[PDB]
Amino acid sequence: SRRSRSEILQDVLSRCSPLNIPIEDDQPVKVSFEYSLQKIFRADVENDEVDIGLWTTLVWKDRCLNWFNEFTSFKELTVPIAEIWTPDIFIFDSVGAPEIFSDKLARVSQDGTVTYVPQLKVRLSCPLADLKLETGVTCSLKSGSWTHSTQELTLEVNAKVDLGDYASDTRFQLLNATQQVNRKQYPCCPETYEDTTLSFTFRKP
Amino acid sequence: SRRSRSEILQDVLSRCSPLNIPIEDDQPVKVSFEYSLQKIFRADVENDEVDIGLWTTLVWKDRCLNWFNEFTSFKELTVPIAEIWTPDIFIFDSVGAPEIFSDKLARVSQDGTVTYVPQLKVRLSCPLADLKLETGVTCSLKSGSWTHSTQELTLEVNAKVDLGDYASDTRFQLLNATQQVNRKQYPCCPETYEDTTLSFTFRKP
Amino acid sequence: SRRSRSEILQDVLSRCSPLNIPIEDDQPVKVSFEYSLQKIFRADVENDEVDIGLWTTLVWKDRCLNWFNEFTSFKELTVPIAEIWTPDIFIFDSVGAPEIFSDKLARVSQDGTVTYVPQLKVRLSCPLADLKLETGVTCSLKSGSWTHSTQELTLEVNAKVDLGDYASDTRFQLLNATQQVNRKQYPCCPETYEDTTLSFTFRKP
Amino acid sequence: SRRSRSEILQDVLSRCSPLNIPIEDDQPVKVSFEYSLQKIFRADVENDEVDIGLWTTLVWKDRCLNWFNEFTSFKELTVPIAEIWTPDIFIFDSVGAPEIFSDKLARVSQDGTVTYVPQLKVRLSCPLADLKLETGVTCSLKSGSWTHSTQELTLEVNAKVDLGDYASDTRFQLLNATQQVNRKQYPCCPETYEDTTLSFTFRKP
Amino acid sequence: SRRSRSEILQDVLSRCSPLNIPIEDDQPVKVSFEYSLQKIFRADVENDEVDIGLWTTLVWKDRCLNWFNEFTSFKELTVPIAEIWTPDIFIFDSVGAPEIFSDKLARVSQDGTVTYVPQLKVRLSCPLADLKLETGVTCSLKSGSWTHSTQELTLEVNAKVDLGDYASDTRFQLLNATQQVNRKQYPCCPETYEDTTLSFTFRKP
Amino acid sequence: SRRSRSEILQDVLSRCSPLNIPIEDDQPVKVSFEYSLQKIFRADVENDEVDIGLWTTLVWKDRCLNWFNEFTSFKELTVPIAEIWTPDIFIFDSVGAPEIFSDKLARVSQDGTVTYVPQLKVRLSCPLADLKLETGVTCSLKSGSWTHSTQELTLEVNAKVDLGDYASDTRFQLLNATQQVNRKQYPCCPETYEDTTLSFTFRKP
Amino acid sequence: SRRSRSEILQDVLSRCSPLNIPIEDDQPVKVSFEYSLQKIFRADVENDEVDIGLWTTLVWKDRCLNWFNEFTSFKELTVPIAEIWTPDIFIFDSVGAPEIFSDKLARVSQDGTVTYVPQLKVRLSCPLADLKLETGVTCSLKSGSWTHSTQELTLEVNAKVDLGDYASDTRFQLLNATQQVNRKQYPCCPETYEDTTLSFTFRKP
Amino acid sequence: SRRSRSEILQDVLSRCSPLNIPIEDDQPVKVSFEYSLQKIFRADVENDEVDIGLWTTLVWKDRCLNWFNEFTSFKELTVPIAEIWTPDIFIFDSVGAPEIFSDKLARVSQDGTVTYVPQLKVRLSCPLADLKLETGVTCSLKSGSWTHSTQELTLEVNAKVDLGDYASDTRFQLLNATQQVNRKQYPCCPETYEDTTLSFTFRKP
Amino acid sequence: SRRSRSEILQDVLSRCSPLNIPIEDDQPVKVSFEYSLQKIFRADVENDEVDIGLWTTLVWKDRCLNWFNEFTSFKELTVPIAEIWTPDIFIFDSVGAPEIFSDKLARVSQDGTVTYVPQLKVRLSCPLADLKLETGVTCSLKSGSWTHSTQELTLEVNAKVDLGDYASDTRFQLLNATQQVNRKQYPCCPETYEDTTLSFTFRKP
Repeated sequence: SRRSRSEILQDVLSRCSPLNIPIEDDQPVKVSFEYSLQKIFRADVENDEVDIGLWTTLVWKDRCLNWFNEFTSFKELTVPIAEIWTPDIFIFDSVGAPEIFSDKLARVSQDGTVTYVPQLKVRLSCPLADLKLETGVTCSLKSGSWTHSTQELTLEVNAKVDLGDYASDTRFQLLNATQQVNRKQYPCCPETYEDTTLSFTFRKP
Repeated sequence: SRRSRSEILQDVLSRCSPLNIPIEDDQPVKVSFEYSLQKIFRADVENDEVDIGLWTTLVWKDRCLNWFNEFTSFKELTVPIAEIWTPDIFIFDSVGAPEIFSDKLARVSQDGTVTYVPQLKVRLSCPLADLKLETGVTCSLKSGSWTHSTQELTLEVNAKVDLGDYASDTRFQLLNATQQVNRKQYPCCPETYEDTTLSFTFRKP
Repeated sequence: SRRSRSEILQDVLSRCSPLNIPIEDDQPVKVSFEYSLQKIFRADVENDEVDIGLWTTLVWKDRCLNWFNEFTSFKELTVPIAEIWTPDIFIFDSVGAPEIFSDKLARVSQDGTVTYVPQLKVRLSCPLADLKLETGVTCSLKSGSWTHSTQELTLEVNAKVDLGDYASDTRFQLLNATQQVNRKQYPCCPETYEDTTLSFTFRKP
Repeated sequence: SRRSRSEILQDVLSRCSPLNIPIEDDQPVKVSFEYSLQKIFRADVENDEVDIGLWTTLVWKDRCLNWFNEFTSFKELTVPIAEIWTPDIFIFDSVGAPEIFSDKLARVSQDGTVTYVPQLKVRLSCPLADLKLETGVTCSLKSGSWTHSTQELTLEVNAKVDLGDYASDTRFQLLNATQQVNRKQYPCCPETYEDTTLSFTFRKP
Repeated sequence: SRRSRSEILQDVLSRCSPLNIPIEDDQPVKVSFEYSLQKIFRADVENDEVDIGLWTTLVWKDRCLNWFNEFTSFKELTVPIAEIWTPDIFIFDSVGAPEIFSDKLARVSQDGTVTYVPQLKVRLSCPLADLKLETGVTCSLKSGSWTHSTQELTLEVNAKVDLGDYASDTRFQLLNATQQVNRKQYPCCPETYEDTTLSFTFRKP
Repeated sequence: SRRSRSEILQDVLSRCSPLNIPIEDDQPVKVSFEYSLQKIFRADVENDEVDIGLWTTLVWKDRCLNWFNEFTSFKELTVPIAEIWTPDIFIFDSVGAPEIFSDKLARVSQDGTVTYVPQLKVRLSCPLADLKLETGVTCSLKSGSWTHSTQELTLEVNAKVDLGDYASDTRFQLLNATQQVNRKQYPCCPETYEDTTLSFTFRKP
Repeated sequence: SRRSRSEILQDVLSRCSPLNIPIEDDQPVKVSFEYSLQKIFRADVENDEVDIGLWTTLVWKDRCLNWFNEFTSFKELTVPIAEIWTPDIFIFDSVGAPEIFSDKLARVSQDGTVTYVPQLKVRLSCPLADLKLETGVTCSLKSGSWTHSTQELTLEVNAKVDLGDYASDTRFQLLNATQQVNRKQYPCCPETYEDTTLSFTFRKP
Repeated sequence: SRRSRSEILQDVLSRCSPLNIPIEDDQPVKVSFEYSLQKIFRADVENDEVDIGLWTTLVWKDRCLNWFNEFTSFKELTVPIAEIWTPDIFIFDSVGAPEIFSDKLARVSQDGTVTYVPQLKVRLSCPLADLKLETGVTCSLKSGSWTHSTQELTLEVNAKVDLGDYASDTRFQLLNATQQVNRKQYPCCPETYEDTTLSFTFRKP
Repeated sequence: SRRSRSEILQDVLSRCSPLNIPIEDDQPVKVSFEYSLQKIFRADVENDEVDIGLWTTLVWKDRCLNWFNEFTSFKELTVPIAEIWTPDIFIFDSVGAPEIFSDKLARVSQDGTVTYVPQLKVRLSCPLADLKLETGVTCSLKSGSWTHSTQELTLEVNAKVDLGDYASDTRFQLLNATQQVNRKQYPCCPETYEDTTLSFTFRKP
């Protein structure tokens, strides 16, 4: 490949951090979260579980060190997700372990910015009843860091929900996809925790 | 979780749209709106404000792109509302900022259909006077996109109002709950704007 | 602090995941839920709202990667909830946004297990009437993932309700606290959704 | 949606300005201000605070650039207020932070003209005493840019006050609603500052 | 707007400083503080809290760089407070978070001088008892930088207290408003800290 | 300001740590905790909640790096709390989110020592009954890290409770204020957790 | 005046540049030029000189440094033209030194933008002959930097010529006022020089 | 002269300000403007220019510092205008540079008040036609700060126009002299600018 | 602008010479002189003065020092004439002070070469008589250094006179324009002085 690029990955991977938040100063890490709802694959009336094929856009900035002076070189490199720390974002009410559709690869930038987009199929609790009716049905699932409080991780969203990718001839039509950010509390801890509640309204076409 | 599901969310979220209406061709976005009136919590005679505990069923279709070929996989995924674009539906005469009862989660389907159902407590202007009388009292609140004209967003309703969920031993009995769709105009703009007027007639039991 | 511990947090936080369910294979995520009812602070007859001071025990397993070979080192670390994904569990009928009593901190374990316990005050709909009578009164609130169907998130409970912590001289005596798990359906979606219904029977002592 | 409309928003939002006044040449920005007094919700004798439910009509022209040649296309688009710069108009004597009734959406026009109308509940200082008397009571609140002097922002009004929307069975009858524009000075600065004083005379019906 | 003015804000905002005290040489920053007591809105006997509607005049000089040669141009510009560093002045004994009445706008001058005047409602501890008596009652609250010692921030006052703005028909008459500057010490630190003690003597008229 | 001081803050803030515990070697972080009970503002018999106005003295040592050789220069600087990591100390049984009376500023020292003192109003569960009696009433609240075990964070106290600052004419007289340190365990975790239990005995004077 | 504004001017004037182009990077300075033809005062047949009363709109951006953090403050300040660098724009064929009608004041903006508009009377060479005829007469004068080549200074125009201000009962009627931008060369130098040629066609009414 | 007076001028001139607006707090500077029309010297029919011999009364307050304790001493001193800052008031449509009839001396007072009255001959655009008719002719010229917006400088007038000084046997009789204050806007800037329009109606006697 | 260019001007202006002839060795300075006769504006029979609109091409080489090693950078910069020394060339028989039509800007080159071209209107003694006759009339004016002798300044000319620029419809036709160089002596000094005699033969067309 390119030798210049080669040095970059090795320096960051070999020299530049183990799993530890590199930021010493006054910063929580914000992670932008967006959902591209690909398809609502299936509904289970007996189980009251619904399946979503989604990919999640995750963006964050990590502190990286510039060592060897940056010359005009390879600006973004791609690396396996395993190589770097990723956020704990989880669906609060998944019925089953989510499965991963896509390769675990993340693009990293010199500024330290990282973009990771997994594709996933998730089963979440939701009653399908009245899917056939014109009114349709509503489901909600909340995503957010399991462990991190708002102080440690701040979640942000650019927009409501990305319908564009949605499969044209999906079994179910999308009434409205929303991603509203909310902060709430748990009995364990005094700290506020932030999650993104994805509320999807859909019916069978 | 399931890896297959995993790829779905990431692909839609990471790759498939930022806040932008993905539909280039001749389509306004229609959002179906339905109200499930849970309870009329309180009435304030001095203030002339009334409190409703409602959840709002919102359905819309977003355009999503199919990338990796859809195999039989997770059909619906759930995601936080923050992740995706949600409609601006607002109560025209809320006295106070509405508060959110439920997690902000929305189910998305492959066809692009999204179902989001928030639970909310809203304070709206309404005179309680003569609540005790047999005649009861009537209140109306209109919901509809603040910014969007009928051309951008079209609102639709399947039915009048969902009483079934209504709390059995609520302080106030429900004479009739109606959701009539109407379009009206404002001095700012020549365009028609559509709203759903929820007219609730109730009295104390 | 300890350097060994230091590397652990950074590696997991910096390198090891953004909000995305890390589990590709055949697993929904199960989240164990337990309630420790601390106190029934207040009852509002006009409003028909009741206040509970609770802490919620939430447990889940996330997939983490072992990188640097685990030596005998710091087994659990604590981190802000913001740092990691947390489940969307919400009270279905809260009158108001729940407030958080405790710091948002969660202990994480090497196996990937996470324990997060928020302390919360919640206002929920419930008629107080006949609190004084010997029979007392019953209230129920359901907690469960907003968005996630049973397929995505499975909820489990070890036991009925934890009375032990209950304040000795609380205004209201506890007849019986129960947490029964149930799955139900919604018109939005064909999938089953699981929630834990907390049914509390209490009267004034 | 419509692709033609799609390009418009993105071009203006993505390419066409960050928060900076785009007008280089000899122009202050004039903002027309009008008040539609919806209701006088409440009066507090002990506090001497009065509550108004109002919506504020705000109009201004921003300089936008035409890039891709304008064909007959979508003339106005709607967008969230967050997307574009809005004026600092504030009530000089609000007792509390004003709350927002409506969605923050603003219609923008090709000429650059923008119309934004928030709905608000505001608490302002005003003695309610003698509200019952025939004479009634008078209150005044001034709205105007906090920071901007007359040189930077010029405020204009079309008419006195919009009573038409006023709720028919409001607790308080409207004797007269006036919006007189005035310019005044502050000790901080030599520049004239312009505000619109809303003087409302009302009594209980 | 004016292009000349346009360049000014951008140069100062875009090029000329992030939050950092720009002064390298032998200068502490002095901030002049003055209080314009608008009204004593309310007194709470049970709580022993009193409410003041005040605006605070704050003046300071920041070091700015002249770049493009200053021609006769826009001398003061106005900008949101968020854009520039503001002092930490806080009320030592506020019962609650102070709320902001006015827009956060500050006028800046070429010499670097900045004038920021927030309007605020503050709740502070103070016993109301004997408000009715002729003697009246006295309350004191101290304002001053929380973190900054006298070495970092020096506080100055032009005069005692500004009564002129005081509302004519306020519930409470003003016996005397004083702002005396004082320096005192805390156990944490050897450094002197300076605060302005506002002592207000008032009674009901 | 002083250029010498200027370099100090920037070097520590810009270069010297993101949120990560800087101590690699064998050290837990000890945080000294002290309470200065300012006032017992209110008691609520129906709610069984009591309000305390307190400031909390928090001291800890962080590892900082000396870079540019320390000359006789500015020994302590003050900075906003947001800039640096602060401990998670929380009241275990707060009824509501605590509010912050004072500016969030912390003094830092060259040795790495930091002193942060927030002023707070807290509502905690406590029965007021028999406040009037000579015996008075007792309340206890425990403060301590939510997430951190004794291994991660060790809490220490210099003395029992600081009465000196206590308001002379407070509604309630202070029988005795105590801060006893204790370590206890939770079902979640095998580790000991340390908290400071503030036991306050007070009655109405 | 306002202290905040005060600091601004001093910082820019005292600290922020002497006559030197502050822009180090790849930018020529563009200066927008527009003419507002106020009046054609006189024509001299023997001399073949014509007098124009004009004001010239000049806009440019200078690089300014932000030092003291910009808070919401005075956005534009005005200053004498002498204080800052102004462009060398000159009329190529003036018969006499132009005289200045207005005060030399220029508004400057935070972005660095400056707007300077001098009012001037200029005598330029032009034959008046046939002013009485229906055809009228044409004159042209070119304005442009004397010294600066196109590389150093780029001149731009928004529109043709501003007639609106033109005096209603001027001795001479305006057939057409044009400002066409052109670049041309001189024998001294290989570089292109840009000028705005004002071509005015007028006749006696 | 008087030594006491001597110290005064030196202290103010040597110690007490360079060109900078000394007022930090909330004050624009107001400058009162009055015109004493001495004579209409000449009219030029071909040129359409008219000559006025006027003196302008200008009053403003500057902030001065009292240093050496003021004893009963010299209350006003006179000094050359060059010594102190003077306002930029200019005639908007002067044909030529105004010439100065009188010495540039201004009286200053201890309160900081300054009175400066220049005598001037000004040539302004105005058609003389029909001067002989009974109707006479009207001319208008506007005076006002060139650079300063209404926010920076506020202009005020005591009365319409001072005829008393008018030369008895002037070539032209004065029908009416008026000075109306007006504020207007320019395309450069959003801010309002204030000017005094002197409208003089005169005819030949 | 360009930083590279920026350094150039500052180095030459700030570091590289005050008014002093930089050339130590055996060189007089030669200045090339050329005339571009733009127009013969007017003739005055009574006065015997004639007006020429001319621009003068002046070229000279100054010794400049190269400091920072010249990289490929900005080759010529433009600067105000005031910044650098210019030759004393004067018209020997001007009736009045010449006026300057153009901006005083001069282009400088790295070799040290400078090109300055002023535009000027000059009144010189010359009898107009017989301008109407076919023979026409002749006038001569000599330009040359006032103080400098041939030893100090040597004047050179490339050609006779530049007619090309001459205005097409000038009042007077140009028979022949000549610039002959000559050296002559004065009684003051033994040294030869060199001047360029411009002999213009013109008649009315």
